[PDB]
Amino acid sequence: PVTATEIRQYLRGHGIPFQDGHSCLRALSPFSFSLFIDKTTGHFLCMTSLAEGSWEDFQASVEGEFEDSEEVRRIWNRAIPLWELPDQEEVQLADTMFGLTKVTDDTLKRFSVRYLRPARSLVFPWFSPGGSGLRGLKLLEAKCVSYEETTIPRPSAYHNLFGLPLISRRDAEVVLTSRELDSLALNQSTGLPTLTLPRGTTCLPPALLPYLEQFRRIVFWLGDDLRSLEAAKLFARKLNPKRCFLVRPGDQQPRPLEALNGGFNLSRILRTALPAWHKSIVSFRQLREEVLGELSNVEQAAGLRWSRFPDLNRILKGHRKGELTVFTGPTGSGKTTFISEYALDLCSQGVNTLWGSFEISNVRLARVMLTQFAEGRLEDQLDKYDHWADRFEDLPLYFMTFQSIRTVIDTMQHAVYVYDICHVIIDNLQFMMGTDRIAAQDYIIGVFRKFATDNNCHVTLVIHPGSAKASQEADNVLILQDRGKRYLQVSKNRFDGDVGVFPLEFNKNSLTFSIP
Amino acid sequence: PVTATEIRQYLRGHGIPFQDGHSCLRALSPFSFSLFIDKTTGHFLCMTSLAEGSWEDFQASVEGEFEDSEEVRRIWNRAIPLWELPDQEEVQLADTMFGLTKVTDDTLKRFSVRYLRPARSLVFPWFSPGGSGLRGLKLLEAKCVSYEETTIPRPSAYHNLFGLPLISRRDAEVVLTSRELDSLALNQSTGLPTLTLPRGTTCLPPALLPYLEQFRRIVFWLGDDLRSLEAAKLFARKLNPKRCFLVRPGDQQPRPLEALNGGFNLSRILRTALPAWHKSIVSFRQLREEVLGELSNVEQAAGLRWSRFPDLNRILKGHRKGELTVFTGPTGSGKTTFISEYALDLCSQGVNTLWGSFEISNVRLARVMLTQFAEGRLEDQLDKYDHWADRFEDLPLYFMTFQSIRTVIDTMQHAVYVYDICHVIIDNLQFMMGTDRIAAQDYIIGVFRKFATDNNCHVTLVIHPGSAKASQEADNVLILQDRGKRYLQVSKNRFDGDVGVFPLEFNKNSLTFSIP
Repeated sequence: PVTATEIRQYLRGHGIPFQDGHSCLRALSPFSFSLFIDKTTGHFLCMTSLAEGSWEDFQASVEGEFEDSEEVRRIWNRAIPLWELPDQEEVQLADTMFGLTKVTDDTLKRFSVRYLRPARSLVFPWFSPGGSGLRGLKLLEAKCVSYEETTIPRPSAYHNLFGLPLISRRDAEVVLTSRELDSLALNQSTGLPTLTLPRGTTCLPPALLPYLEQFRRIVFWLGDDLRSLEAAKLFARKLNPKRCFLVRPGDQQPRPLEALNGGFNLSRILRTALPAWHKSIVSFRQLREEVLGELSNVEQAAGLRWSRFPDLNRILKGHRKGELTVFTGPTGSGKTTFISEYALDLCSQGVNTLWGSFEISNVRLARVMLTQFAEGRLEDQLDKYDHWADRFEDLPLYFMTFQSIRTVIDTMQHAVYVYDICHVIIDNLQFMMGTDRIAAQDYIIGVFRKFATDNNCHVTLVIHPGSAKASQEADNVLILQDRGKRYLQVSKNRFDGDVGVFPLEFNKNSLTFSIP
Repeated sequence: PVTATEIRQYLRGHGIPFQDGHSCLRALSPFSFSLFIDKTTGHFLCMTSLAEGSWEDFQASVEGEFEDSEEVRRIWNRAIPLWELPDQEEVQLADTMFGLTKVTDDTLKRFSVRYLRPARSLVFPWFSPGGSGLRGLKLLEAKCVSYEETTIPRPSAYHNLFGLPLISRRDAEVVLTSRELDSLALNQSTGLPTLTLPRGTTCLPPALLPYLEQFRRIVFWLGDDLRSLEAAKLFARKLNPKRCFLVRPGDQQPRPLEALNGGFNLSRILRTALPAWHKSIVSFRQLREEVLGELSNVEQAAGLRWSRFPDLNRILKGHRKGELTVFTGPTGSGKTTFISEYALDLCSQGVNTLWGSFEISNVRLARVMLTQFAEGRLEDQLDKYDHWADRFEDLPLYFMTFQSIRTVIDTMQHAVYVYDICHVIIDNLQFMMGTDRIAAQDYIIGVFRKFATDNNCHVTLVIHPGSAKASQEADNVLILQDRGKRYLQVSKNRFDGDVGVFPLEFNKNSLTFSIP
């Protein structure tokens, strides 16, 4: 546990003079206040000494690491800056596909944007916080108009704030962008400092929080969809939303790259940044864009559309945030395998899913889930296995290793802060227990409902034999009955009130449910 | 009890200045810190004084031993070092059968590997920690390609770390090997310090723990099977797994001896060592090898295959770790004698089995168990009895001498730490007791499940008259009904969900079950 205050008294234990900042406490570094301790999980980091570790490592640090060296410099040396290209056709072909028609070479020099010839892709260098050599490179390739994201090293390690060296200490405002190209246009005209999230609207690691501590006003601008706005609110929760602002999506509110290209004034958009924090009573002025967006994006009013369950899509109609669903059925039908396909399909579309399987030996679950990704049988394709490992090790996915209700819950709340968890999957609810059975089951399901709404994290529990008391607390139910042909029946839809049932044909060859 | 802290206050009682190491506490020797006290059971040992004993012996030591001399120097004087052999055909024959084709004479001198002519076997000398004369010799013989392990003295006394004098005090990295030959090749190329376990992946006694205290990074490499990796995790539990690493088995990750012979780069394998310690939430990067290994070793996904129960093999499919099974049946059928055959067969394949037979006069159990090992009637073969005594005194096996639930459990937990117990057999559960009977039975069975999962030690209880509450907590059940012809029925398989029943034809002559 951390409990915030216990950090302060431990600092008072050493008498370290500390100041309570927005999120991370600031104090003089014992190894101008360069020592930063996070309010939660206490991952320390010094602006000068550059030492990082856990809170227990910090505890041992007062008593008495990494290099990240890869052949990235070779790729950088084989790429040419865009503003230093004497060619005419090559640059014109580049700006058309990358949407750089209105981009001037002055901003290219400022952000050190480079271009590589072998793959015709952009280069967005990552610099060390201390101003040392390159830490990594992010490459974007356009194919047909679609942008493909691939960076070195793996996406799970990319922790770059594009423009971190550029921003000075005398800057009080910063606007965050989901991409890198839109950041260039925004700084081109407004002139205000700009930064980019590492993997867009996917996750903002706590390690990056100390760098944004100095800024006083933060204006989120993370896309042109209701999904982006919801992600912005979740990201705002980490840094005391009283000091942040939002830019709602809309028809007249495009992305900064599209806003400058389209000719729409962008300083006007930066002026209407409504606060993300409000009292317990609000008026219509802070909801005009949301109702306007909902009335023009009726499809976006629900969650993501599954790419593998057309029949389940027409009944549940989406996968929203904060709603809790309980799934149960007769044993022996692979109910654990079914939820694996459900979460994996959503995970590939940009949802950070946390897996809390119990009594299933999660190392065995990964084999089932990885076979689903290959959409076939991986036993015969053992030769082309390392390829799928790279594809599997880029989706946002985390497992849980092991039993009290409090123990799992604090880790789940810790998981949301540390990895931006937006989905929690738990297989065996009985294993968590460790009229008493009915009373115990009623308590835990109620606890999960408290966690689902408070943290806005979707939870899809699986019940091993259903409970009458669970129906009132839960928002959605899914029942997978048997009659390898099965069918799933839904009898509770909080968002839409629509029920139904469709057959499912399960094939053991590919470990993927299907329906003719 | 020890309770770790009570050791410190006892040292504080004597005012001994001590420092908390990884496992064994270090302090100045009262009889540069040479006094080593284990965190559990406090078996003391001094790097200079060389005095050992129990914690109570240490307690009496502040108030106010062994020689191990055998005719072993004769065997050493009758063996010739391999690097000092002028013969041509003899050495070529040796390296072919022992797989020393790529072994150079330089490493032979460094490790002082000797060869004996009478049996054409290798010699791996054991040196005292104080640099004294030889302590023992380990001999390996190749017959057809198979390696036979036999050492002097008995296996229960062999506590040699091959290369312990070789490693210096200024070494922070060490890699452990399951064999002795593979360690030679690993030091040949990498040059990093290496050590070998006394009896392979079977057991690492706590007496050797003080010698490995100095090293800060330990990289386990104990074979090329899922069994080896599981044994590594159990071994790593003793030495604060935060300071250890693992090398998972795989097709491209062979043993160090085969890795150098096959031409595969071994420094690459040493670079990809993954930590054995991790937070409650882990990603797919620390599971890529395990799922790859499981997908290519489908037989290894289960436990060991019994060599005497083909019918039991097809239903239970293996003997995993951590899982708990309850066995019961009508009395008078020798159900106690049945579990003796079950445990003895697995023990012969390299499983450290602990026996907790209560109310059976364990001296009487040994006669039954020893007759099973001889596979016949020992009364007639009393002349050839001293032979089987030596063969019986090399399998990893320990009995329990006597009643509360806490008393037996602490000994069982102590047994795992002292002898690397991976299997516990208890005969009578009623004797451990010493609606009340139902409530008491539910408590003890639940207590064992806590020990079964936490320590990963397999437990197979025997019930003397079945209990509904046991079914939920237990993973497997075996019922031995009667109709000397019997049959065993299984109705719960946690790992596979497969049930069945097969007849058993028990013969009282050999005390071994059989089936035509």
